[PDB]
Amino acid sequence: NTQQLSSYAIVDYSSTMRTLIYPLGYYPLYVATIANDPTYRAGDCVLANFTVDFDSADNANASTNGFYVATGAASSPLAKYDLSYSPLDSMALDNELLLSGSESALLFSNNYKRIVVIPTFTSVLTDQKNTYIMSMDSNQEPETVDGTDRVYTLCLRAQKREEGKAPTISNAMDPIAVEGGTLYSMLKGKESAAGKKIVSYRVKYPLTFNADSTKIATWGYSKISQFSIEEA
Ligand SMILES: [Cl-]
Repeated sequence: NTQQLSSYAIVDYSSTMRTLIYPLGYYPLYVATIANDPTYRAGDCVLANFTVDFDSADNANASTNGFYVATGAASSPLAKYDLSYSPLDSMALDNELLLSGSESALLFSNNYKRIVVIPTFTSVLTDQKNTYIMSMDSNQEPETVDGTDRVYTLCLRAQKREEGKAPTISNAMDPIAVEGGTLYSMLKGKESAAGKKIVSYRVKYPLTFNADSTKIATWGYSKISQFSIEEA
């Protein structure tokens, strides 16, 4: 009868100050346990697991309420980063790490926008901690990528902050949240002026170093991610 989903989501207030979760690809949800949990605050991103009972008395007026009542739980909030408009060169950062993936999506809520990005690593140690820099060149002209026109490129780089310990974890993922509000406003302005209804972007990341690890030699790229810039 009921089916569980897991989706990244933003915690936020509705227009009447109810705490809801706004999952990527789903409707807004009221989860009473999350709304009363001091681990969270509006603007946080989480991985939520939830179930909606479409036949409940609480969901009889969901259309007028503007949310579904759901049960579930969520992860700890994702680490938060700014989106930097200071592009970097190929020189390696201190304690820089190579990545093996960086899929992402722009999430929307009532009051916030966040890019959720999932940097992946060939290997990490248990309890390793990283910090990140998401940057881009605001003067860049978008380009055609694999048949998609006007694709913008963001860059994700990582630095090791804590070494961690054995055992080694392969193909480790470290979901993070990046501020998306000013990126959205800027790309909406550029792409609406170009007569477009969407924005297309990808995330590049370091794939290999040069021989002495002083520079990035090659880069990897995420799949293209898109979001609408049409509003009500
Ligand atoms: Cl967690």
